[PDB]
Amino acid sequence: VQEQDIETLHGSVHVTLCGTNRPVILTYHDIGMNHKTCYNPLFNYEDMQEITQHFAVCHVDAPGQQDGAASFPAGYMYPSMDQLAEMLPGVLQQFGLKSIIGMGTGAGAYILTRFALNNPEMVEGLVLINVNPCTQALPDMVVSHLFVEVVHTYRQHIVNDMNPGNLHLFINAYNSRRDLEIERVTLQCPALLVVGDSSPAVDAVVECNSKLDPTKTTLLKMADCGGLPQISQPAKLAEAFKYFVQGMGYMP
Amino acid sequence: VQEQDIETLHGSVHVTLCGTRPVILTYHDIGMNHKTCYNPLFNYEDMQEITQHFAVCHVDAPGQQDGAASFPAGYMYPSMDQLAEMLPGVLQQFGLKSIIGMGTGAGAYILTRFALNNPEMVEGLVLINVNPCAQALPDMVVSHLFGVVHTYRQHIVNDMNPGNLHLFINAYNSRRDLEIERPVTLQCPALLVVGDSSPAVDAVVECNSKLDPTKTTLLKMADCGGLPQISQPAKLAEAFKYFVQGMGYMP
Ligand SMILES: [Cl-]
Repeated sequence: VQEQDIETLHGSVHVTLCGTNRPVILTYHDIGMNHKTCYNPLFNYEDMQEITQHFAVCHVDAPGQQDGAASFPAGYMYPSMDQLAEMLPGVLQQFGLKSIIGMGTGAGAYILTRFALNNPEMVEGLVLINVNPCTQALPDMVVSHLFVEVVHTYRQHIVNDMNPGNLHLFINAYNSRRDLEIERVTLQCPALLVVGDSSPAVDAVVECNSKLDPTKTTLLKMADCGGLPQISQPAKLAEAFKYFVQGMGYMP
Repeated sequence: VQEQDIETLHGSVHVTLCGTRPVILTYHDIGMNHKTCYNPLFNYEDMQEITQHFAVCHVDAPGQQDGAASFPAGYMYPSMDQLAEMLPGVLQQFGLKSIIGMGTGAGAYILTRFALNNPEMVEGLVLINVNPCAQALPDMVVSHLFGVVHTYRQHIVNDMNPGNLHLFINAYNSRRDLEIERPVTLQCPALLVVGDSSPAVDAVVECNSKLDPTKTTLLKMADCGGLPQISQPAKLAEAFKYFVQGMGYMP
């Protein structure tokens, strides 16, 4: 495994390359998490080792969200959702990549989608989780946005290992985002839309599917999830990823 | 004057820093470069005062600068959107914070897309013959901005690369609609300039209908049938004077 900081258009982004003619899997997490909180559980599951063995994986920590990140200056003009997507091309450029298979959650899904829409030749397909195309302690907000031994473990990592000021900026940015202007101008690659039943973001994920092409977009509403697919049922999701990548011309 | 190549997100862009608080960033139209498109304005006499007080940065789109090597065959030329993602890197190279943009046809579209993505880096935009929607080389160019000219026709042939120009033009025509509606719209003052009896009067007005009028002003030049900077640069040099004043700078 190797980690690095990539100087991009709008500051640095921490990345974690970890894996083996095949696109690279680029992940972008949600607000309130980093790549360890959001994907390390998923990508260490057994039904994913095969992907990990056949594919290269690149985990992107949004600006200031990596473990033990220094606070940005006061008044920092934090990159908007659009500005966060313009940073992705530089990632590929740093490793001589040509295309990636993106996987995003909450804010990551929005960013990756905006990045596919700007540079569609660099994206083979997107896995979008809980995407939304539109006086509380921070650990309370985070838990209340995406929702047990899990809840406390996430509140516990948010506090000790992450920076409160940086997280505020990132969250304040995602909420001032604009609508993806998409019409069934739309995605030019296959999409995998994943949400759980009785989950906070079902209507939002369904609204995004209504504006996408059904020929190459598939919806998957897991029954016993109601929150984050990689938390509730990562196993069922690890196979969902298998079937999506296969259809494009790649081997799990 | 000093010129440089700026390595950006999507390859290099040639720039020409030349001047002396915001910086004036210029972007040309299809069929031109900064010499064909802005040198008339910025060497005009009624503009010297601006030239004296401001720093100017002229951007030549990839492959449009004088004597540019041909891109490889099959080159995926940056789209209009990808051409806007390149501008932040320009400011980043010279420690800039905001600029006053001036664009023409394709330049106006690019800068507008750049202001919409990074509105804190633009104090105001001068958009000329902007369109927010979608044969020998010199003839193609002339029919886009007119409906003596020979000075432009000869420069297309002798001084610039024909293949690069094709790619640039092929991109401008595959552009999409700007996500703008008068109340998601521009968050800075805009100066929309088009001539009377000009190919892009209806299009330039369509852009103003989607902009905020409190800070947007439209300008229909009376006897301008092509490029405002060619026909009546004086009328435009005074329009530019007043635009910068209203923002808090003393041209
Ligand atoms: Cl007006």
